[PDB]
Amino acid sequence: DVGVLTLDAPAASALPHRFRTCFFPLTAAVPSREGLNGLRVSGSSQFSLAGLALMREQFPPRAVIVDLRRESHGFLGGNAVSWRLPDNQGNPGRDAAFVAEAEAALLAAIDERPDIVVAREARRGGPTPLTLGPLPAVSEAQAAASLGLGYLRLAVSDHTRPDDAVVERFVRFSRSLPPDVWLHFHSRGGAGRTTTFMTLVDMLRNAPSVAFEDIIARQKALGGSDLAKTPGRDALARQRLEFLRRFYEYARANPGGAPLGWTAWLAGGAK
Amino acid sequence: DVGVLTLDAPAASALPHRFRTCFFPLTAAAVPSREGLNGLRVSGSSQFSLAGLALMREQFPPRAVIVDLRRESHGFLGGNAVSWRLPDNQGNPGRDAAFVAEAEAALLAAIDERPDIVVAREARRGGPTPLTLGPLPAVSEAQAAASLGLGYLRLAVSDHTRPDDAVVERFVRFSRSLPPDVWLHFHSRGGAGRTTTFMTLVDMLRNAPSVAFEDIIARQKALGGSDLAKTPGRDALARQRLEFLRRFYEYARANPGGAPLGWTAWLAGGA
Amino acid sequence: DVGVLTLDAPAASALPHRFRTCFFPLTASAAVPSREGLNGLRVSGSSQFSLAGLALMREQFPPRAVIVDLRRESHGFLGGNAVSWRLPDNQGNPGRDAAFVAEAEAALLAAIDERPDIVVAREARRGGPTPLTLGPLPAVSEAQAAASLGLGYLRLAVSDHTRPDDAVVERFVRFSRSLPPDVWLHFHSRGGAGRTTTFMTLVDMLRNAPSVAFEDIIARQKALGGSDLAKAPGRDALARQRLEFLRRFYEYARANPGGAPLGWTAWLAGGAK
Amino acid sequence: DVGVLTLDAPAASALPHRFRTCFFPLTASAAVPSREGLNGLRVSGSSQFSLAGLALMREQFPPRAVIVDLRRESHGFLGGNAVSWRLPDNQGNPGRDAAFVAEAEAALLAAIDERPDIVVAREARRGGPTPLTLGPLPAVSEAQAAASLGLGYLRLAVSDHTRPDDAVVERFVRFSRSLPPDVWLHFHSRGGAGRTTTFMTLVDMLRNAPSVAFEDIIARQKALGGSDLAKAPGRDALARQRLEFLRRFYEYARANPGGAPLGWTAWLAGGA
Ligand SMILES: O=P(O)(O)O[C@H]1[C@H](OP(=O)(O)O)[C@@H](OP(=O)(O)O)[C@H](OP(=O)(O)O)[C@@H](OP(=O)(O)O)[C@H]1OP(=O)(O)O
Ligand SMILES: O=P(O)(O)O[C@H]1[C@H](OP(=O)(O)O)[C@@H](OP(=O)(O)O)[C@H](OP(=O)(O)O)[C@@H](OP(=O)(O)O)[C@H]1OP(=O)(O)O
Ligand SMILES: O=P(O)(O)O[C@H]1[C@H](OP(=O)(O)O)[C@@H](OP(=O)(O)O)[C@H](OP(=O)(O)O)[C@@H](OP(=O)(O)O)[C@H]1OP(=O)(O)O
Ligand SMILES: O=P(O)(O)O[C@H]1[C@H](OP(=O)(O)O)[C@@H](OP(=O)(O)O)[C@H](OP(=O)(O)O)[C@@H](OP(=O)(O)O)[C@H]1OP(=O)(O)O
Repeated sequence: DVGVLTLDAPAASALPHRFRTCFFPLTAAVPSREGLNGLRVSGSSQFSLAGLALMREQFPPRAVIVDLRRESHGFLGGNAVSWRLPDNQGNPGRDAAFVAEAEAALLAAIDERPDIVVAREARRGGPTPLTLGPLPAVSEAQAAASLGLGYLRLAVSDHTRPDDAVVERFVRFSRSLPPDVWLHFHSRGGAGRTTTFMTLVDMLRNAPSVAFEDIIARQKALGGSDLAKTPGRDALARQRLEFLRRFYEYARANPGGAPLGWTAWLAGGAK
Repeated sequence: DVGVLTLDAPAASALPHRFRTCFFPLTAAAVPSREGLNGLRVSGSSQFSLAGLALMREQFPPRAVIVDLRRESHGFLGGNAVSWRLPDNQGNPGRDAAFVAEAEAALLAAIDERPDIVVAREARRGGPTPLTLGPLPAVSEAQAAASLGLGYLRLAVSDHTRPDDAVVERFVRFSRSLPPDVWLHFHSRGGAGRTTTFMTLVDMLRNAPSVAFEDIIARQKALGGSDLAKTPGRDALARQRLEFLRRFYEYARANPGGAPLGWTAWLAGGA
Repeated sequence: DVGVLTLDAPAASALPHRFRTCFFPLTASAAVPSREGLNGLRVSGSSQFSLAGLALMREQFPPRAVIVDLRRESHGFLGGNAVSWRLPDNQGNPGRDAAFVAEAEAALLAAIDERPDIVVAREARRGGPTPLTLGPLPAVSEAQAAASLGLGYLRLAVSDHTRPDDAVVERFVRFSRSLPPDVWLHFHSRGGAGRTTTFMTLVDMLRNAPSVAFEDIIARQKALGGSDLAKAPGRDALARQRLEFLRRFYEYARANPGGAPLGWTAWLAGGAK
Repeated sequence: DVGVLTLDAPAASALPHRFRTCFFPLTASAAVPSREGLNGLRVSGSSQFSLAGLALMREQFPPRAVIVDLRRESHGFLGGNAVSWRLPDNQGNPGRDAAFVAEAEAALLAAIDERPDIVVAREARRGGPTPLTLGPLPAVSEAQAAASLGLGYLRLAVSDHTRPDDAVVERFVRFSRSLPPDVWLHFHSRGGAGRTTTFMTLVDMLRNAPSVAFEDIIARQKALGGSDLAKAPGRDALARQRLEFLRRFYEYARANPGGAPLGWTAWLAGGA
């Protein structure tokens, strides 16, 4: 069971939903803004190919698309499509290396073939399905490269916090970035997963100087979701908020991911 | 048998060997035609260290892409570029980039942050005594490129060998999808056969209708590449490669820039 | 009379007031105007920035970005502080083009470069009314400030509270036509309102006038964070002259998409169609 | 006397003569000079370019690149053609700074903008001796040409065949110190030889003087494609004056790496 091939964003869509950068205005009470503008971070929902090209017009030099979707996905023509299991829990427990190979085979099987049936939710032009093809099927990694943009894949399950291995890899990644690299995160809807990692970036820089509640509140006011909003989905949201509180303390004791990493800090009892 | 872990370039290495751009001077033989060469938006080199990549980035234009042509599994252990070398460097034989990416990911994971990792060294790279390294971070080149805000494309080409038809097909489609501002930097292990082959393909896709086959081959050598016209096992592969380049030249003359027909579609029209 | 040396933005200021890009959200006043063609304009605007503010904006500027300075008045930077020479109604270098202004302000900046006891006036809104005494500090033009960051720079002398002269409109239309598809324009004036919003509107019209109503372009440039160009008799006369100009330029842009085939002066010479 | 309007580069010209970056190979004359610190200078140079030539060079320019125009003589573009106003020995705007030059050349360009029958002289090396008759064509400064491509622009008025004035050196050192680590400088003059190589050398010294010998820096800037700053009594005196200045700047850069803690003129005050 590889899931139902489903539409994420039609080829005709432009700027993806929930697009925002750390320079956007805050929509309210209003939390502290200290250290927000300088984070070199933005986020959005899943984009079409045209939407990516549009965003690139305002991307700075040396920008990176950080794909947070553990589920297999890609592009059929300009259409962003994905393979949806129940609760969108594709490739459960799999890392980005496994996911990349699995979704590559799925995309290869629909490349330049007619009569590809793509399901559509009501919010995305449904409920009637969309029949497409023959069209080129490509991964988002290649889509990003075709525009001269960096690409990093981190497998995060929908509605779920990132695994400890994903957090460790991202913190190490963040430390390695030259000062001029810009990160654009995205998930499917640009809400939970996207807002979580924009928050991690915010904490890695500002946790020593900005309150936990202000970071969570301002990432919402920027256009993200409310990570402080917390049975199945509620429990995952509670688990996520607990992780964010624990990561906040980590970032306070290890500004910018140093001197200790995430897993090393946990192994030492979070001293 | 996954091969011997071998050094490609030590962390201390700077600009990789055989680095050149389409703007470099031509070193003569008679000097070939230069029509259409400067405007190709292409460069090439041998395998680089992390420091070497960062140095090259200082002179990369906006929206630059690292095109990794190595079918063999490789990556970075610290700043050191390392690879798993089978006999004749024929790792992952017959495998595509999706298979290679996952296979090398596991290999890199097995040496990540571990002490006493023995890295073989050829005489030309400081050998025959090996290097004992660790604990050091092991990362794929995909992540190394992303950490600098650079694009990354992986195409699995066997050392000493032409690219498979499927690889050619994928690259021509990739080439057609590039906006006019995207820059491609190819590299292999030595920056000779495979690197020069693909710089030649880019040259032909733009200039085959107006520049002679022999001038393209000769000027890619004069830029700092290898001589693809120089052609028992290796000699047969070199002949196969040269014959392929002659066919692609014919394709590119009849289909400027890879249109209207693709590579495999064009092949179907043969006698 | 060269005017009073006045503070535009203190060195400690970060993101300049009224900063917005064509990707920013629209705040309605009235229904939200049409968004067709807005995101793709490759344009942003702001008020006068400090040096630190320019470096901050650069973090989000795309490659090949241009700082378009619309200030006819002489101005520059003393250290990180943005300063200018303000005549009554801020009408410095009246009727002068960018070439004249550049040389004039260059000498003014030279006279305060690395010298102590430079008295800079401050309006209440910019930390006043008490003055600011600075120095010794480096005095540089904005042209050099932009170059020091690898940013393009274009100077167009537009008077405060006033439309751009025909010669300025012609020069900008030609400039616009010459831009490769990847060049980004960031306009700024002193307050990032009238003059900045006028030129963001010109950019908007040059692309969208054939497909978007005049009122929608004016309203959405306001909703982006600019001023209301459709909103003190002498001041009102200039605003009326400006709106009349924008209506005439709209017709120009409808007949000559993107500034072609005819330029602004040629279109006017032909009797507007 | 504002000089003869002369062609620098025709519109059809592509990559300018003597184009090179600090990543280019070194051509030996003598042993190959030291390469330490050369690749990381973020610097390039060339002769005067046409508009098409600038667009071509931009294809390989990194982000945040700056065109540094070292020409004290008035010049600009008539269409795609690079043109200039040449006085005897190309000594236009003698003793004038960039602020004066920019306004003077702006008026000269305005006087030929969109006018027919503009006569542009041509030297033998540039298709002469017969002149070009052009127009109507748009006349723009190089400042605007760079801006139209999203490239930075800095003007430093240096006389042909001559070292930079102390005030120009002071301004450039201050400019260099103010650059973020990602800014790239592309110098150019008319021929990309004396003046261009001089400032590529100044950049080299500001970074590497403490660790690289004076003779290696001079020799490698030539081997990169520049001219020989160590190589007509009047011209010889200027070249000797220029080499002496380069020796003093080398000592300044050794004692003040990167232009700090002392500036150029402040350092000169400490002499005997
Ligand atoms: O893509 P959308 O139609 O906008 O749906 C989103 C998306 O969920 P899906 O992937 O199932 O579509 C969000 O998740 P991410 O892809 O950004 O990670 C999710 O966020 P949470 O998992 O945190 O709940 C969000 O839910 P919410 O609105 O509660 O933030 C939900 O939107 P809807 O609930 O409106 O469907
Ligand atoms: O990396 P190097 O030590 O510089 O060796 C290179 C490299 O071969 P290896 O990968 O085995 O090292 C070249 O291949 P690419 O990685 O660039 O594809 C190969 O080129 P060919 O495939 O055309 O043989 C070239 O050989 P040649 O000199 O014939 O160009 C060979 O150099 P050596 O013969 O000195 O080992
Ligand atoms: O700089 P500010 O303190 O923010 O004041 C601005 C600024 O006026 P000044 O240049 O005199 O400071 C605007 O002008 P620009 O520099 O952007 O061209 C002007 O716009 P107008 O010239 O069109 O009147 C605007 O006025 P408004 O908000 O009506 O657009 C006015 O703001 P205040 O009226 O609040 O002083
Ligand atoms: O443009 P070119 O025809 O190539 O001439 C150049 C140019 O002189 P002109 O400005 O008169 O043309 C050089 O000066 P720059 O513009 O680069 O500053 C000059 O260098 P010097 O000022 O050091 O004399 C150089 O002379 P040389 O090559 O001897 O260094 C000379 O080239 P030619 O000597 O071949 O005429």
